[PDB]
Amino acid sequence: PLAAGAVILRRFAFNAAEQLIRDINDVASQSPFRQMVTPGGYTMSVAMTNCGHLGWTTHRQGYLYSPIDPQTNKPWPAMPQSFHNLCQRAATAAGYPDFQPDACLINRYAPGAKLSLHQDKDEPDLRAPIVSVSLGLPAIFQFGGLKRNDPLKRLLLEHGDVVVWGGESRLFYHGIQPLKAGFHPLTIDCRYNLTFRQAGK
Ligand SMILES: O=C(O)c1cc(O)c2c(c1)C(=O)c1cccc(O)c1C2=O
Ligand SMILES: [Mn+2]
Repeated sequence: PLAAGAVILRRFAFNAAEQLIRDINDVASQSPFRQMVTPGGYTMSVAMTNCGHLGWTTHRQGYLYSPIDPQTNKPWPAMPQSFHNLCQRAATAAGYPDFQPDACLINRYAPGAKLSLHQDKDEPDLRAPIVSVSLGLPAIFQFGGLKRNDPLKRLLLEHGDVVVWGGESRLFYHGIQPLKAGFHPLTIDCRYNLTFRQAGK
């Protein structure tokens, strides 16, 4: 395997993509995309929003999952059907039939935007996989191992690609390299990524 515990499903979301993007726009109409500030004080180049019961966000100089969007003071929008159903099909195919995400982080990349190498290890149950769905322009995804200094590997993620990151891979350090400019007929000039998480207890 390229990554222990990971299941790559290329073009799995290709047919669903137009609906998924419509639903991204619907979510963003309620909880807008925003570029969050890191604890180090830097404005992220990736713009974000969330849907589901919980949303990943900065709050009081840390990160956490919150039921309320701090920008609107309202709940994050409910998980769209298209999101829920796509995630469940992917997770089930990959051997995680009980995966029940309560958070979906929606990342938007303009040309040049990047995501610095990091782990997601603050979720209560690290046995639950993350399901990652790529839409629009292609991006180079980098991933290493459980330690920051483990060797990095790189994989192009293209429109409609889904990866279910389970087992050990769930805790790999990962990031996205600066997005190359281009054109995609459904997203125009950007990439979106959905990451479904079980963030609740
Ligand atoms: O493409 C993106 O914007 C994007 C951003 C993320 O933060 C993650 C991913 C993609 C993953 O695919 C992923 C893989 C394995 C474990 C994880 O925690 C993550 C994520 O957190
Ligand atoms: Mn992450």
